[PDB]
Amino acid sequence: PDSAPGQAAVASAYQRFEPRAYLRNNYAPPRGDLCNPNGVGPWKLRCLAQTFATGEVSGRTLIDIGSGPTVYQLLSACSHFEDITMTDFLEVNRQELGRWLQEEPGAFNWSMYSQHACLIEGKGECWQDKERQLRARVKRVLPIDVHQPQPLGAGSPAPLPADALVSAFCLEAVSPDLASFQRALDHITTLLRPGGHLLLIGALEESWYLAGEARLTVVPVSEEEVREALVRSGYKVRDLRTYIMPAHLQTGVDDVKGVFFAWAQKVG
Amino acid sequence: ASAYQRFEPRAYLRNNYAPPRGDLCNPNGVGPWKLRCLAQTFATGEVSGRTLIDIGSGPTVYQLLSACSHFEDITMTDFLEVNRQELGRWLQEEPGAFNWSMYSQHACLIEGKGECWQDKERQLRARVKRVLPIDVHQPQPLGAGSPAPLPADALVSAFCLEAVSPDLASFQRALDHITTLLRPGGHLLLIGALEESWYLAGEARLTVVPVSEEEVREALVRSGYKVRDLRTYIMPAHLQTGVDDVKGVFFAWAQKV
Ligand SMILES: Nc1ncnc2c1ncn2[C@@H]1O[C@H](CSCC[C@H](N)C(=O)O)[C@@H](O)[C@H]1O
Ligand SMILES: Nc1ncnc2c1ncn2[C@@H]1O[C@H](CSCC[C@H](N)C(=O)O)[C@@H](O)[C@H]1O
Ligand SMILES: Nc1nc2ccc(Cl)cc2[nH]1
Ligand SMILES: Nc1nc2ccc(Cl)cc2[nH]1
Repeated sequence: PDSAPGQAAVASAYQRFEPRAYLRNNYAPPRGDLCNPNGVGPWKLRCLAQTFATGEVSGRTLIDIGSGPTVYQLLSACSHFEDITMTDFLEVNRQELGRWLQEEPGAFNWSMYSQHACLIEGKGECWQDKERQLRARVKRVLPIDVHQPQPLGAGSPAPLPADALVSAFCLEAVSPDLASFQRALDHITTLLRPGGHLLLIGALEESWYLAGEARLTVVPVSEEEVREALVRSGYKVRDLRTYIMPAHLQTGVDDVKGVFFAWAQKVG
Repeated sequence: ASAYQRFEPRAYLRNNYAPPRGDLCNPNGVGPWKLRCLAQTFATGEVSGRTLIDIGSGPTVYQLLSACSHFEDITMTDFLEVNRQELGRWLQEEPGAFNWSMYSQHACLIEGKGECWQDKERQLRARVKRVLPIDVHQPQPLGAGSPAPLPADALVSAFCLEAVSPDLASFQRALDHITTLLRPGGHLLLIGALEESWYLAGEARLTVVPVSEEEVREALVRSGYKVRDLRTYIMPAHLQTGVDDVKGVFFAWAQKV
């Protein structure tokens, strides 16, 4: 059928996306409490740490798809890639990342996340060093639209194809229905070299979340649907794990039932 | 001794626990070395019990970060009221407290139990039951009827004895005195400056007995300890800052026998 209408709806909804509210909702306590090892925060970081610790995900360039105003998803990644590209649809998010990159006081504080990352990586690294290296290795912050066949546009900056892709809470959050999800996945897959790796994190069975005034509509997806999409796009699924959201972390910022983590390798 | 009446806690913290000495990112610094010594010692599991006393805490708490998960009742002590107040400010999370969070973070890093630094500080604050005056020059350093559970299962002391003793003999006695607070078979973790003769604390200029590792070893033996461990950190040029003339730092793990 037609993809344009659904996309138009999504673009419109995101015009009201408030980064600060989003940050507060998902990365300040209770959800941003990294002290309880059973929490979603530590689980996400652990998934990323453990994956990179295999040494099997490495290369020169990495692209983060739909970064929004967050960097946690790159904390463990940055020691394995010399060149990192962050991306987002919204200017306001790219500016938010801009604040952090200039190490401004007005910037969101990720130090709890950096420290926890250092803690679990177990190399005795101090968090200031981890942050310094991430800031060094982020070579650009670019506009992206995953609904386009060329999500970064034509003749874009990013070194293509990338050795690896990271994406957290983007695809299912910007896709009206499963078919759109699949196409978005196909689009970003063109950015990844054959044999390259994708680390995908996302919400399970979620239909809405809040970003301030904006209450955005999300395609609820299951683990099996995520698996099948990955196979459909030419990936071998190396890892796919599920975190079930504890009642006490279900706070009304959304209706998320769980979180998935996928480590997939593009077939080459 | 009267020199200690001029001792400024803020200037002491600044001189010794703020950059460069207080930058914990470089693992070859004195800070990480000290924390590692304490962490490794407690990780053996051989230093345990219910009560522990920190001798001459001053306004610092780093020396207890790794200890606190092994002792449910902790007594901190200093000779100066201003230091006990400074401790109070951190223990009670009052305004103007010193920021020890980097040290807590690094202890969690080193201990490698995946513990968040806030839980660590929470536990330390919880287990420190009392902050008492003390004078290691007195045969009973805590006095007659102290609220501290005696005898303790374990002792910690860092940069106190050598810093309050005019000479080697005073050092030995101070050590004898504090040893009377320790239950036989108990443990002492002693940290100190090597070959230091002075250090500054704001307007205060303190005199230190310069001691060597062998002199430290011999004193412990004379006080009736079996030295389980004695290590030395040689002070790098870049940490020689004009606040003192320390040449190295020693760490001793001794068991009263
Ligand atoms: N068409 C599109 N293509 C790519 N990203 C889009 C998009 N439309 C919206 N987005 C971005 O989708 C993001 C989802 S929020 C996820 C933020 C972050 N990656 C996390 O891990 O918390 C928003 O930042 C939003 O700006
Ligand atoms: N007679 C005495 N008995 C016990 N402590 C004394 C003392 N005279 C001075 N002190 C204390 O000795 C401390 C030395 S500074 C050491 C502080 C801390 N333990 C550290 O690891 O940094 C000072 O706080 C000082 O008040
Ligand atoms: N959209 C979205 N971002 C999120 C970040 C964390 C969690 Cl638990 C759920 C989320 N859902
Ligand atoms: N009292 C005292 N604390 C110190 C911490 C570090 C060094 Cl190098 C010397 C010290 N001397």
